[PDB]
Formats: sequence, structure tokens, C-alpha cells
Amino acid sequence: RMKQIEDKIEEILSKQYHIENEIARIKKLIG
Amino acid sequence: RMKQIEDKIEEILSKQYHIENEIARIKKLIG
Amino acid sequence: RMKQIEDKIEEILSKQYHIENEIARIKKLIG
Ligand SMILES: [Cl-]
Repeated sequence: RMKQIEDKIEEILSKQYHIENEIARIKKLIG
Repeated sequence: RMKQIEDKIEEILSKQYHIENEIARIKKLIG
Repeated sequence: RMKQIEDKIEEILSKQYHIENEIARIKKLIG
């Protein structure tokens, strides 16, 4: 069960990194 | 304790989905 | 191990709050 939680956290972190990169692109586009 | 962690992960995932939808709207607006 | 998971969740929540604030700024800028 702890491994399943950790795997889900991995997925969340990867998505968060992707979101930050999307935001960086939006800031560049309007910069 | 594991259930509390899992509930918090649920909240994080829901917010992440909301953020992705906000980003999609911003991209549409500037598209 | 549960504490390490909880600490990571703390980091994720803080980053999510930061992302929401970045999005609010972008919405204000294009508003
Ligand atoms: Cl996020």
C-alpha cells in the first residue's frame, strides 16, 4: 500500500513539473 | 494514517486537474 | 516511511499553491 501511494506521488510530481513547464512557455509567449 | 494520506492525494489530484483546465483556458484565450 | 511520504506531500502542496498564484498573475496580466 505504501508503494502504491509512492507511485501516485511520482505521477503527481511528474505532472507538476509538466505544468510548470507549460506555465514557463505561456510566460515566454506573453513576454 | 494511510487513509489520511490517500485523502490528501485525492485533493491534490483534483486540484491538479483544475489547474490543467485553467491552463487550457489560458492557452485557448491567447490562441 | 510515512513521515517521508507526508513531507513530500507538503512539498507538493506548497508547489501547487505557488502554481495557482502564478496562474492568478497570468490571468491578471491578460485581464
Ligand atoms: Cl500541481
